Amino acid sequence: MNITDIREQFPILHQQVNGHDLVYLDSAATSQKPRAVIETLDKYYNQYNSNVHRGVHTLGTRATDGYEGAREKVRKFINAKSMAEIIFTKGTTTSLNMVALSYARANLKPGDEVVITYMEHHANIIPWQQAVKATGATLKYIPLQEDGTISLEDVRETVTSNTKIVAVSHVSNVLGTVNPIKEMAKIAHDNGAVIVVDGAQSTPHMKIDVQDLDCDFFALSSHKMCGPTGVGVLYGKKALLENMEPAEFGGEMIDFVGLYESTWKELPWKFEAGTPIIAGAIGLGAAIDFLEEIGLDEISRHEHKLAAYALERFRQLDGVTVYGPEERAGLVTFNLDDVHPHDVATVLDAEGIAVRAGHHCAQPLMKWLDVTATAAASFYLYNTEEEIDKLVEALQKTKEYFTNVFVDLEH
Amino acid sequence: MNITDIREQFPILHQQVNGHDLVYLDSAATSQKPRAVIETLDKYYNQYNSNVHRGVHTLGTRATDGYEGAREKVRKFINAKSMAEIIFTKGTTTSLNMVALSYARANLKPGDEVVITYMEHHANIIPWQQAVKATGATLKYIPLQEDGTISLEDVRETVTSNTKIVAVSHVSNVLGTVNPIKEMAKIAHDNGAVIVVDGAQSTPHMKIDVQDLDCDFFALSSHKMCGPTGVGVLYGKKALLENMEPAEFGGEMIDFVGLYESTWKELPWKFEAGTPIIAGAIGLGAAIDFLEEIGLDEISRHEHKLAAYALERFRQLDGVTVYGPEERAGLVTFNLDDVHPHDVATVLDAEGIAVRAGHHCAQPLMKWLDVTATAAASFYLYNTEEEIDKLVEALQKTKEYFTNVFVDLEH
Ligand SMILES: Cc1ncc(COP(=O)(O)O)c(CN)c1O
Ligand SMILES: Cc1ncc(COP(=O)(O)O)c(CN)c1O
Repeated sequence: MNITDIREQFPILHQQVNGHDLVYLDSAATSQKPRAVIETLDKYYNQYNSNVHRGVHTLGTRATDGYEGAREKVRKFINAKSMAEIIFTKGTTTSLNMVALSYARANLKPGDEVVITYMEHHANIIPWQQAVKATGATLKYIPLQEDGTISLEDVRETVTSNTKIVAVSHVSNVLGTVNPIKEMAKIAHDNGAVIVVDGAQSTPHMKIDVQDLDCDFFALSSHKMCGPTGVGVLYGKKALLENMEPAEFGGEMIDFVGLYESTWKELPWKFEAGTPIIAGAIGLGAAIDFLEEIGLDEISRHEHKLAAYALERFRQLDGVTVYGPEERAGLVTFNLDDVHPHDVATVLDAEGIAVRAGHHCAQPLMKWLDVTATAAASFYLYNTEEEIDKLVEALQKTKEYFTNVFVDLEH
Repeated sequence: MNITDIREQFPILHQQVNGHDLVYLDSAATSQKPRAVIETLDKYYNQYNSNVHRGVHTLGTRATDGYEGAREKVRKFINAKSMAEIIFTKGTTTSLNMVALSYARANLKPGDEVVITYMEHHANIIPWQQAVKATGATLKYIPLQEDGTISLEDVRETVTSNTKIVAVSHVSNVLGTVNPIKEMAKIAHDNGAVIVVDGAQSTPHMKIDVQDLDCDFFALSSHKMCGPTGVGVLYGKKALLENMEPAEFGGEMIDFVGLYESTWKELPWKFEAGTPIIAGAIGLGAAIDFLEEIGLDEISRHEHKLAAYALERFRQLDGVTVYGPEERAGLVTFNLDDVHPHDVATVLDAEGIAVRAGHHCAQPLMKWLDVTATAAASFYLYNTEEEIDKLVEALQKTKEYFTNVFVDLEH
């Protein structure tokens, strides 16, 4: 894995902001895209754009082959058994919402439990809150340990014979914890529940094998893994998707349409109303080819290196608190003691450094950590040790700068 | 309006298919895109891609300004009063579904009527069928005249004091009729109903002024008007959108999130769950700038010219039936007597000519016309009279070719 060679593939990194080299450490909000992806989109709009699934004219055929080819790339990428299990959506949020609407809201009665965890992104909270409100079921939260991980015992405790759904993140965007999805699936299934995995933060960073994880549903977002904006995937087990009603209706997903009643296509088209996201899906194909050429295990190893290096260098700074465990994905959430995270991020941007400050779409988790906001930095396959050095230096400098102003005003 | 200069802006047109110059007459399925659009997307991914709405770092700010700037371009383009009325979606289908879910399904009781027409695209049929099934309301269809237009008398007849929604297309993708939206809005409002306009086929082709039309909701698709794939808009009157619940839930659309309950953002963000379609929205901005530079009235005039020319030349061919009225948008649906439309389209493709054959996502309308399928050709700002000549010549040749084979087999 050569990082110089990889960085040469990302045009956006070769620029300055505020007079300094850009240092992009915001990949957990959105990743950057290599030439291969961008040029895939260009080629699509310049040469073979058309509507798909009609195949009566040449361009339409090319477009169709690109689009369904991309479906097959997604299938191999997460190791699903069939393309019928791979549905293209607007992104992880929409995917999770489809499950909550079409699965939860048709199969929850009073009595039923939906169990989430406290570390969940909002996409994996609000749909369930709304499903339980609409059906008079009840929502339960699996508690967290002191280091922000989840114990399987707490899981065994929370899920009972009344649990219909367990909804959890593979990887937390805030704590960087990697949840024990495979064991949690076995637990859920023992109690007769399905598991829905939010795989937004795992898919870009590590091999996903839905047959190994044994999850029922699994959601991911293109923009987090070098892909075009605007597109995501829902994987679901063919037997469950066969029994779910579509979330949206219109052309493309129907077979026969009468005045009053209509029948649906086979999977996957049953779940794709309207002209699909053609170019974004083909670009996502391109992103997958790119990551598979580097190797997901290689990417994973790289991320291990950067995260370990960052935890060490953060521990060398006084007055910084890091949240989450030792074993983690490639991100660090943190606060400078006595400086608000928004201020940290703005000062960091004056040095060319892009990080996130705020609630990270995890307000319940913010409350659990006992804070209003945090700062967060995330590494990806284009990041280096040098970049973490610049971050720690700028945090040192920020500490000095705020203290100096405080002391100055004190006199 | 110089057509040579405009065609120089569309790379995709400069190619051959099957040894012949491409002649793209399938814009009603999807339009092609000029350099300005494609280069907008390239610039986005090459220079300023980031997540939006955080504004703590430079790129994030640029991205935000691009995205919200695009919202303002949409607002000026359809003459809405406020950006709060402009919601970005996946496309027209999703837009119509949002209205059917969040408006219809919360405000229909038994007793209530939803009136559609027979000429509707499926996106504007199936959501309503499903809303009425879920709420025990009833669905009514406004009948068509002999030439496939709608009379205001039939409208006055169909809508009654029990009608809650009237759902209709501005322009039909099959008949090319332009419906009298403004008068139909007045009728609907007299009976205390809202009107939902499907503006997928009108928006690319003519000035839209939602204040003049006085519609309540209006839906359109980027890919039909030179824009990126994957993106659309829902316009709705601010007072109606203020009282609608969101269709999907997650990050970005919340204000405070508790364990059990959550509050929503202000419009428009209330209706945009998840990372939005950043690049596609900015590209759609670019498409709007492009069409406004040519002038929508100019585009409209061009389309009038091509459609009149096509109806004349079709009337010069024996054994072709054209459907729809004399006064029409820039498309012709047709059949060769005695040749199946799929065969017509495949033979046309061997000559480099792209047209559509099938049900056109309007099966009820196909039944009304008394046919299984039709062929359809659509003109746009890159099309010329020469292209219609090549189409009519190829249809003549196709007539001769099928007749010859018939006679040959007869001997
Ligand atoms: C862990 C996680 N889950 C879900 C989401 C929601 O993803 P999207 O905005 O692409 O729908 C995000 C967004 N970054 C995330 O990080
Ligand atoms: C008139 C009309 N209405 C609605 C739609 C549905 O649009 P989309 O596939 O972009 O959702 C189309 C698709 N071409 C259409 O032509």
